[PDB]
Amino acid sequence: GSHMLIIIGEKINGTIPSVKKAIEAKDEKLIRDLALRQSEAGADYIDVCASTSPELEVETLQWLMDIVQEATDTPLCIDSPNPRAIQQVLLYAKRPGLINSVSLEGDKCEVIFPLIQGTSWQVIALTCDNSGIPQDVQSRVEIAQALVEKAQSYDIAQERIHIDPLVIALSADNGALLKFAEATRQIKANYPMINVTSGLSNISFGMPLRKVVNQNFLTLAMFAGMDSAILDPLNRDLLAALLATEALLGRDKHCRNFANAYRKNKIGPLK
Amino acid sequence: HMLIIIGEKINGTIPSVKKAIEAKDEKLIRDLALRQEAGADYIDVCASTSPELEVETLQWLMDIVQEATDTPLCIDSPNPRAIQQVLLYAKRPGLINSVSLEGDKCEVIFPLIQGTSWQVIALTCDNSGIPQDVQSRVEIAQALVEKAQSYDIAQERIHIDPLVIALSADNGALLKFAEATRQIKANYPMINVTSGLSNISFGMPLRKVVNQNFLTLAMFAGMDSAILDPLNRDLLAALLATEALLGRDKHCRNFANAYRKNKIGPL
Ligand SMILES: CN1c2c(nc(N)[nH]c2=O)NC[C@@H]1CNc1ccc(C(=O)N[C@@H](CCC(=O)O)C(=O)O)cc1
Ligand SMILES: CN1c2c(nc(N)[nH]c2=O)NC[C@@H]1CNc1ccc(C(=O)N[C@@H](CCC(=O)O)C(=O)O)cc1
Repeated sequence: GSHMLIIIGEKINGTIPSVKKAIEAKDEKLIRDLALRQSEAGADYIDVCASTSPELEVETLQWLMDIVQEATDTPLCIDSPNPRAIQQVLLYAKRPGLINSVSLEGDKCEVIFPLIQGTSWQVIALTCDNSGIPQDVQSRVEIAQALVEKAQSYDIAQERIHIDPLVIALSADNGALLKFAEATRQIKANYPMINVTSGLSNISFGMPLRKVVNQNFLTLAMFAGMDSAILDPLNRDLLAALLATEALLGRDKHCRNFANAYRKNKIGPLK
Repeated sequence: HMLIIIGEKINGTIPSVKKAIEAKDEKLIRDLALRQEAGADYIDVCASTSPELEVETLQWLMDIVQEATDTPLCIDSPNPRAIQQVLLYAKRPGLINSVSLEGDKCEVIFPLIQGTSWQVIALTCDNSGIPQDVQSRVEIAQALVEKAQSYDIAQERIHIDPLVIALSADNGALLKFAEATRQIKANYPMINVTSGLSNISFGMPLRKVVNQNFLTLAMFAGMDSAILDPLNRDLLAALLATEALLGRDKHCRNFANAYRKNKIGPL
């Protein structure tokens, strides 16, 4: 039961020097422009990540959430490695979006799951635990099962969950995409209504022409069954690959979306 | 295994090549042969002239190509008699492009190659034309392999081309390509499956973008060889990145070496 890839726009992230500077400077215009441009490029969710010191995170996420929601109604994806921070900002969202993320580490599921029980929030769940990020397929598939079982005990349906198998660098494991595809097959076999999600950038660390590698990884992971991804939709070459691959996978009737993005100059040479 | 690359550029349909043929421009043909350095395993040669000029044209292109490179020839003609008349001009065995169940293509070509090391591209079509489903193509592939085995031609010498059709004509074109490839290689694990890239993107804009993403998807689906333009640097980067992503480039070295030599990446 296939569907277009769900795009989580990654650009409002304080690890990016220009955004860290905008947060320090309180430059709303930059954040507003990234929210709007990503929405216009087709993002389904706008990721927001403070990447500041811990005791500034909550107030910075609230500031980012305010600016994004003034500019656009595209729902938020709240990105924090600190579940307490997510808890403290969830009420600032005007509508339900995505929480990024829970995992089996520490008390992430004990904090976040009661937080979204009975709501329409969706959640990204990473296949990692207190021992770290496993490289092998079996361990990640077992973590996903445990996460889905813990979510079920708060009445969170599989359709609300996006499992992120945390693909590692191809230079660290040349089987990284093969394992990604095999974990995706096994997870979806167990849970046919679940989503599988990934970032695009980790795969190319340690290789030249990262943008080339990331774009080929996207195409392969889409064919392997990826449902959502955290990516940069302002990258015109990546967007042309995404839309060509949607048409090649039979998901763009009469190739109309591809033809329209070309006609509007969203992809191809900048006119 | 790494994808087998049949370099497509020496084809008289391309106006610069047509003109070089008419001028006897040797340098232009040698240069395409030698540059297709880019990794080609076979150099396609296709005259694309009138019927009565094709044999002498092919002999000229084969002569000039083999002066430039020892990379073997892929002799591309729709006329099996032309292939018969030029096979002896090759200095070493290569690929014949192509046979199919149409007319007498198998009956002319297979006796010439029986007991030799020549390989052959075999298209899934017959006298009624290009087939109208996946099943028909898989059944034609089975008939081609059986005809070939009656001349002692092993499956590893055959590259079955399932003749992918334009995505704008049928939005399932790649889904069906991948299904036929999976079924053919299930029946015959030692056979190769091959394709051209360009047909898929007919009637769409940004055809090079569509061709490149079709390459990456078809490689994951199991394609073994492809006739393509390996002088297109963006296509070669995608081809090499996809080889590394499919676990076929140990420590991503071929990719890193191609970047370090400026074979891919900004000029
Ligand atoms: C680890 N990634 C990740 C995640 N969240 C989850 N669940 N999974 C993930 O893999 N959150 C953080 C990051 C995804 N976000 C980002 C954000 C920006 C860039 C980045 O490098 N941006 C550059 C280059 C963009 C491009 O290549 O087009 C930029 O200049 O904005 C990478 C990842
Ligand atoms: C039908 N294609 C084909 C085949 N043989 C078989 N077995 N299968 C096939 O699909 N032989 C002919 C052709 C492949 N040959 C070619 C040769 C050149 C171009 C061509 O359009 N070349 C342009 C564009 C190059 C590019 O996109 O990089 C050129 O300028 O060279 C297309 C197909």
